[PDB]
Amino acid sequence: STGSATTTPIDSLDDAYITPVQIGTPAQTLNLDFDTGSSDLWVFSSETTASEVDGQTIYTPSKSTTAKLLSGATWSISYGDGSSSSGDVYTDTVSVGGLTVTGQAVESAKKVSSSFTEDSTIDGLLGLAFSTLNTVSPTQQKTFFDNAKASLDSPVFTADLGYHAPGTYNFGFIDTTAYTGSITYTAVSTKQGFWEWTSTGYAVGSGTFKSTSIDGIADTGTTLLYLPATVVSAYWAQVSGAKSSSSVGGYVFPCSATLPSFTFGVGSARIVIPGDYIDFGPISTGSSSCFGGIQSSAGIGINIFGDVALKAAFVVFNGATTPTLGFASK
Ligand SMILES: COc1ccc([C@H](N)c2nccn2C)cc1
Repeated sequence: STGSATTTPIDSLDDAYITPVQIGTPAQTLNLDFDTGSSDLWVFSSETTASEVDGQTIYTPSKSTTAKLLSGATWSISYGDGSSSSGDVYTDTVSVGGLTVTGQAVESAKKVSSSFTEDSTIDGLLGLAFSTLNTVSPTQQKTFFDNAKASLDSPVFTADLGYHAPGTYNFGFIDTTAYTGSITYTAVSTKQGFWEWTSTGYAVGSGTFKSTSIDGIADTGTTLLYLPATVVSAYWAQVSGAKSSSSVGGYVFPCSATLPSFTFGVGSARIVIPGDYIDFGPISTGSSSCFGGIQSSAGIGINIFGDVALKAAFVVFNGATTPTLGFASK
């Protein structure tokens, strides 16, 4: 089998992407944030504290003839940005772009933190990291991809995120019309539960490529590109007036600037992030200070190839017995 679903930016900055997902019988369609950096499929629901729901579409398990309480199971997750959610668990039928999984753990939120409440466009998350990170207790649950994998034509999914435009998540096949050139594959470590890989270096604008190993994760659920402070300083030094602001929480730059591109290495191949992808707009409405899309990972503890990087590529998440990651230009 295969599935194919369009993913759409939630706002004009590409702060995140939502993909429609059918849950239950009859189907309840929720718009979920597909997140290769976590491993829980959780939704706003009829159980979510009413004051914490503000415009989201909710899953109502009592209206699904295929929903079953997973008795005794609870979940609780805290994300790198400080947001969090928790609740109980149902199993139900879940379909993405025509690909159906029966018995999928659907984690129903009883509580969500303020950042989730305040984002009316995201009805929940669909985790696509390794199932060893799933938070359900006392019986850990499998991701949608892990449950689908044996049925898929090929044990893979692909992320093709758009810049200011819709893109695509495919399951079970590589669309050879969706990228240019060849796909370069690179090794993955699953030891931390992430799609963790090592970039071979970087360049800033038209500058010379610096060969250096950068270990990080491919994370569709993180907006920005977080890299070591040395790399990030070298980037922003090429932008007149750019500076790290402790009050704002990162690098800012004059909104009047034209940003240079940023290139990262995948083996001997190179992915170029255009400068415009690195502009996240005014720090507050009407400000002439703009927020940078490349930020330091110092204090996170891991480098993160988030949407800024991944949307410059066609990315293959290869879940074969030995997982790997592929990147192509597009
Ligand atoms: C301080 O300046 C900022 C802060 C945030 C954004 C943007 N709306 C966003 N939401 C989630 C992630 N990002 C980048 C843009 C400028």
